[PDB]
Amino acid sequence: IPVIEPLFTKVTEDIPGAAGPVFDKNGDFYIVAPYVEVNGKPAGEILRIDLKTGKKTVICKPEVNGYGGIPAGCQCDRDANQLFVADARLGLLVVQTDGTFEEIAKKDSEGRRMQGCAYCAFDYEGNLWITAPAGEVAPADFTISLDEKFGSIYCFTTDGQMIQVDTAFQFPAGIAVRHMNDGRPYQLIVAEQRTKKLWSYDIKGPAKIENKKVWGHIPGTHEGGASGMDFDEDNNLLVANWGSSHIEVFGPDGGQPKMRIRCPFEKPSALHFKPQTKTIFVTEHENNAVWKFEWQRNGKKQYCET
Ligand SMILES: O=C1Nc2ccccc2[C@@]23OCC[C@@H]2C[C@@H]13
Repeated sequence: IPVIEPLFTKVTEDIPGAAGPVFDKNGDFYIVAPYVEVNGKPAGEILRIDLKTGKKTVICKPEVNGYGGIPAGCQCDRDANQLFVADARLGLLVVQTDGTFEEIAKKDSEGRRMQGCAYCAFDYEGNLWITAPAGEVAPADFTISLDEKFGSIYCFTTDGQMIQVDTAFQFPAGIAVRHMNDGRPYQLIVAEQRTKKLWSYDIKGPAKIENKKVWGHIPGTHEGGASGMDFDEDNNLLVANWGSSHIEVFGPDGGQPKMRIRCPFEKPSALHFKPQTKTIFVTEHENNAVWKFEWQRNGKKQYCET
């Protein structure tokens, strides 16, 4: 498998659990710090990053009824400049740039308590596909599906339904939507981190997925596996391989990586393209920092750019 070794440039540092890189509609850059603690308990943060200096501004320190959040992954909305944030303690948040936030759902459409969420991805129809590797949200005790298969997959639809669409995953992590060239949502890809598998489904409509199959396999002997992922404009899937020091590059049909991207750090946790550029911003847990590098082509347009 060919490997490339592009130059990485440091963006910012000192971010506990750095993850959830995202750009809003104005081009501002944000990340999450899931692992910040105060008085011995979770107190994670959502931060805006000055791209010139790497200066960090805390946007939001989400807490609900005295239970602090573990914000873990982000996407930007289209019709309003607001961030959808997957939170491993609080479920799904909508965070405004002014710092105000709302917990969007605490129960699914079957009436059961939400599971804590980690990554999410909008399709072009505005439905948000979400991985939930944690156990029940606060006030339940915090657990994650690293060793047991209780992680779940949700779709939060444009009608405001939070629908559990699959379950029994061993730490579901990155998630991405592949669209037809004409814009129709076609496939959902889900990383099952602790089985080294990427799963695909056919998207038949809002919260409707069928044809579940193993789509690709993640290399590596390390502890970990696929974390965050996103498509480039050719529908190659770039997949951070936590613990392997690489981002894997899959062609549209999956299988084994057709190329690897060597990183100067062990634990890439998430990645996100800067809009209308070939620049990928990468969070990582070796140094708890953010970097950028130049890919071969632009990213796939995100929902917020449509
Ligand atoms: O892929 C991963 N994504 C994220 C994202 C946010 C916070 C922590 C993590 C992880 O850190 C070790 C346990 C968990 C698996 C890694």
